[PDB]
Amino acid sequence: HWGYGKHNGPEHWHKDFPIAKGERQSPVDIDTHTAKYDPSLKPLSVSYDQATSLRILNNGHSFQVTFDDSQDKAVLKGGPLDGTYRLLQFHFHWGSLDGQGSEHTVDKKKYAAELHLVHWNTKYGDVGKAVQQPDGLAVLGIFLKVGSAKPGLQKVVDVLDSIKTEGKSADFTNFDPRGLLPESLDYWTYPGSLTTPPLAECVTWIVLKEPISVSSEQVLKFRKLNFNGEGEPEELMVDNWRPAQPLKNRQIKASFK
Ligand SMILES: [Zn+2]
Repeated sequence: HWGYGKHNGPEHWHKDFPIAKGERQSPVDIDTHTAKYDPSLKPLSVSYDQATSLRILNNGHSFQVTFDDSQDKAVLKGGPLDGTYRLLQFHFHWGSLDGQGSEHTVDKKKYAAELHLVHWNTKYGDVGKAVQQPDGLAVLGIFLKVGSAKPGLQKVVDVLDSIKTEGKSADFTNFDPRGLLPESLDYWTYPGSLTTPPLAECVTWIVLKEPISVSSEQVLKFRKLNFNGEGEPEELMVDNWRPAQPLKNRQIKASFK
C-alpha cells in the first residue's frame, strides 16, 4: 500500500503503477522563462456560483471536500479546455515546514502547500471513464504561501479535528470554493497526470500564477491530521507531495506575458 514514506513513497510507486515512469507525469517544475506565452489561450471560465459541497473526508493521503457532480453546477471551461468540466472535489498537499509542500514548483521554488480542484469532462459521463482518456480531467492548481489568513479557508480548517484519522468523514455542506481563489486567473498549462496512484495520464493541468496566502495557524491545523487510522501508531499527515517529474517532450504554455 502506497504512501509518502521511505518504504512506500513516490520512488516506489512505479512497481505497482509503471506509468509512474511515463511520458506525461505530474507534477513538474515550471521554468517561467521557458514557458511560452500563448495569445490563443482563452481566459479560464470558473463557474462556481451553484456549487453544492457534500462531505469532507480523510482518505489517508490528504483530505478532500466532495461536491455533487450529477449536474453542471460548478464547472470549469475555456482556457486550454474544449468542453465542460464538472467539479468533483478539492484537496491539498502540504509540508512538514513552510519551505516544502507544493507539488508543482516555479523556478524550483516550493510553496508551503498546493490546492487541487479536480474536474472531469462531461463528454465522458463519469469520472471513472474520464480517467481513461487523455483529456478526461482538468485540475486547477493553486499555490499556498504562509502570511495573512485566508478567510474562505477557515470553515475547512475548523472541521479538521473531526476527521483526524483515515476513513473519517463529516457533513460539509454550503461551502463556497470561490473563497479559495486568488484575484488573478493568469495560468500555466501543460498535459500531465494524476499526482497520486493510479498516476493516469488524463489531466490538463491549469496552474495559477498567483498564490493565495494562508496563516501559520491554518497550515498548522493541516499538519495535525494523521495518515493512520484510529488505533494505529500516530503518523502526522505531512509531506504528502510528489516531487517534480521529468518534463520530457512537453511545452508549458502561459496565458499571460
Ligand atoms: Zn492533488
